[PDB]
Amino acid sequence: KWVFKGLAIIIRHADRTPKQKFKHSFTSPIFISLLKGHKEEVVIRNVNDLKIVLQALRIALDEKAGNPAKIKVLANALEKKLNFPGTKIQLKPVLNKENEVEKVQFILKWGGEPTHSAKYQATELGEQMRQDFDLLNKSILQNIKIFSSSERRVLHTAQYWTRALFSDEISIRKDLLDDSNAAKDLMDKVKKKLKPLLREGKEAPPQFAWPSKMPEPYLVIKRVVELMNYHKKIMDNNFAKKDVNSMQTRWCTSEDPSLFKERWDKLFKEFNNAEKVDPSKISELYDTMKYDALHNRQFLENIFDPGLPNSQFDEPRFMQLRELYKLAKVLFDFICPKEYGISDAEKLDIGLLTSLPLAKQILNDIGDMKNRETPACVAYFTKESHIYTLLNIIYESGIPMRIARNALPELDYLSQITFELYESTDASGQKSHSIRLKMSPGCHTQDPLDVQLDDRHYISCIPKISLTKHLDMDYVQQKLR
Ligand SMILES: [Zn+2]
Repeated sequence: KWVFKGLAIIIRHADRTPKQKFKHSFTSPIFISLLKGHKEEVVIRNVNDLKIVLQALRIALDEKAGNPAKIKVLANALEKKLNFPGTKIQLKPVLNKENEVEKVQFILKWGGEPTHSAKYQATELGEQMRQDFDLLNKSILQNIKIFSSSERRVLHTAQYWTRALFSDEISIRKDLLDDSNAAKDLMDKVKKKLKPLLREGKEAPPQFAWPSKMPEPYLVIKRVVELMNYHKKIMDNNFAKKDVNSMQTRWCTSEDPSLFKERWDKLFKEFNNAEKVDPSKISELYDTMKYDALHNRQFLENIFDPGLPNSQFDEPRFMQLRELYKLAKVLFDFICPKEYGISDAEKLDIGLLTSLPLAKQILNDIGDMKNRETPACVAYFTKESHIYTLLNIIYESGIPMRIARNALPELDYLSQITFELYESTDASGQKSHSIRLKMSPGCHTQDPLDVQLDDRHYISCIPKISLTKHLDMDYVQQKLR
């Protein structure tokens, strides 16, 4: 009994590669010479300079006086990832009592780029929106307005979505879609509140987005470490016995078995002591699990295959792995939502400091759509943080909800929040108009180890679900402001 009139949709960026960093210190003169005489931190991101550094590793490897083992991994890492935007080196010198550089800290950082699957996710979404729009009212395509944050991965999703939907049509708005240092500090302080939750014997007293079936967070964290120590030994055994270069026929993003080993070697180090697991590193583990389960399932299966008794993770042999996945999901679903505030006031305070501008703009867009007889649509592409915080504003506004905050699925890549505007169709004029809120968790799956994947390593987007029913326009604007 309602005719569509407009949509304000906020969309999260598409799939991206995990951020990764290798750290070690060297004292050999060849390593010190790379500083070019500088006695402070030096950052190298020019591809020309990265090639120069790369050659140094080949020369340093010729001489085993230094640590050749670290040179071997670093050289491959540098050459594979120096071709990627965002790959960088940080050189932190260490000065002795005579202001002489005796050793330099070599930090190689890379990752965080949108995967080759990102274009497909955004492209599919843009086409669907064009399809849906061309069926409701073709004039809406004539009234599309797109914004994006400054981050490359966000604009990347915005660009491909806009191309698929159809002079930069995307208008970068830092004030609305970009992060603020004040709020990120608050999220960090909330992060400091998360450390005790996993330690000692807390029993998630409030909802804390925690499954009732699961034991204490300190018991769950303890079991995960046991599984990690289990699989790392399986990995080592499989490295020692099997041909690792033949465990997967396809490698994307310039990855190879060595870089794969490095990701997990770091994670295994961070997940070898339950009483030391850092809550911020729980989110790190889960992100790597999604990536490999999407882009490196073949290698993942064989490198963690516990062997035969004597093409899928569905075996009692692979039971230790599925439980590890389930336990990681639980911990990720109990930490990440709470990084944006644990208490309603914190969830609210973080909610406003981050998404106060975006919330105002959405109301204005709906105001425009109502006053303008022509339906329209406005899309905002933002990072993951704004989605949670804006969602917090929605819940903390007291608006009647159709779905509980805890019951909401993970806000994965291409997660969407919609403010669909309609008209109240009756037999009397002057329709009262109505607003309906819907959400989509994006390209997310509940069974990463059972989903059938293509060579493109891509997951379809979950359809939107209604957070509310058709609610009075003026009423929805008053609750928010
Ligand atoms: Zn891939």
